[PDB]
Amino acid sequence: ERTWQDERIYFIMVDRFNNGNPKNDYEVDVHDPKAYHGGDLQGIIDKLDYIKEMGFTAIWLTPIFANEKGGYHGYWIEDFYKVEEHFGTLDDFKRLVKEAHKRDMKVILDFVVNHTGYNHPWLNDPAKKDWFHEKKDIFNWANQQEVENGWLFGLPDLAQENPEVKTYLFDVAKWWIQETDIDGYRLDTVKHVPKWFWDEFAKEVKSVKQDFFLLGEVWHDDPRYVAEYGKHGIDALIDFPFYKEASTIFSNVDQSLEPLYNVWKRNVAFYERPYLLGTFLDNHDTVRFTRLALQNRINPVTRLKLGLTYLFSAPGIPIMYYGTEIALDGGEDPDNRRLMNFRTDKELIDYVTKLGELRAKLPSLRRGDFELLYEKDGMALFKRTYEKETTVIAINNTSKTQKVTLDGELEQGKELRGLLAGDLVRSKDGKYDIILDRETAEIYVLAPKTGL
Ligand SMILES: [Ca+2]
Ligand SMILES: [Ca+2]
Ligand SMILES: [Ca+2]
Ligand SMILES: [Ca+2]
Repeated sequence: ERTWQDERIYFIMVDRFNNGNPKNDYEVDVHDPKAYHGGDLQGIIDKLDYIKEMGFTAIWLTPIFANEKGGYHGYWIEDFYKVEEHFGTLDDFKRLVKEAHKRDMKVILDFVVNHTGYNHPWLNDPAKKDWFHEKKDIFNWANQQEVENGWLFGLPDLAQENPEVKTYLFDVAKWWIQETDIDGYRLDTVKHVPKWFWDEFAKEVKSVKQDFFLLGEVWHDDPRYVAEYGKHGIDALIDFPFYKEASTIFSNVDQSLEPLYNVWKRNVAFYERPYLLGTFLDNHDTVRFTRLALQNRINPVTRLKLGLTYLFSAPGIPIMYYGTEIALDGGEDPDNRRLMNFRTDKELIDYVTKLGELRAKLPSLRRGDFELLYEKDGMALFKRTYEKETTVIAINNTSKTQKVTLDGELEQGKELRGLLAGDLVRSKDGKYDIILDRETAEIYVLAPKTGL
């Protein structure tokens, strides 16, 4: 039976994904990178089969709550109880969950507790002036109390210390769960809100749906700092240490994959739940991974194949940003948030589809241990075992044909059947001679010998 370790997440910025209703396009302007561009909830419903067909088992939507002007991303909330008018109606959103659930797919909403939009009405309500912390910037980022109390980017910082604010937040969190049947929240700006609040928050949402899933965003590349949050009722965290390594390493050839395995060992070290760490190559707050490839003047398609191979075969919960499967280019926000294009070449859509199939099929990729057998200068071999399954992930991130002989690391007299590109490596005298041509990848299941 299904666990969050088994999940593959397709991540969507609602506005930037699929304009499925042309009639809710209010002052949409696709030529202003800070306006609404037209994507909506109808948009997403129409693309459920496309998403599911790729092997994705869950969708994370950027926030859907009514936002003030310029809130095309959803993070400057104006009304916690209202669906953003450009996206749809509440009904449209209930139908979306229904449509995902029909497809066996889970729905995660982005959910914000830290702050309101800049022009939220409460800012004017005299009864609510103690709803907000004193307006101050964050200066010492090493002062965690300052980080929790400051107004990030000048965003009205909610005061969770006030029981009225806390209650309001729990009541909205519980409400969307009881009203729409979502499966989880991706928690924005986790690090700007105090830990004691997450414990209570955690208690409050799971009191309403027992398996309610929480994926927290703690923006930091120190797993020691990120891992603490996991101790406060948050089931999974976004793995920025993974991202920082994966992004850099897979965007150019002849770079060692070894740092990624140390991110693993450190995840085992520091987190209670090392498999429930959301892994990615990019997201809506980062430069597009394709732009890192373009910067290094190297073909982004071949970069993406290697990266996504590792993403889909390593521990954690893969989170592919909409667009990755078309080599969508994009610099810094907002330029990383381009309209999805559905009429491009399908090479990476089919490659991703194979990957998600293999991660579905091969419970060693969702649940197995994770061993580094070999790493030189980008040529890497990993091994993963689960019950009677043993899998071997080979990624040649080097500019040369590589041959690596395994000799005791696998049980002798079998063969490795390459399930990603059709390779075959037969034990010959205990040894497996793994040969990969430059910048290719393979995923092998270890299996009984065959022949003519
Ligand atoms: Ca629309
Ligand atoms: Ca609005
Ligand atoms: Ca705060
Ligand atoms: Ca080495």
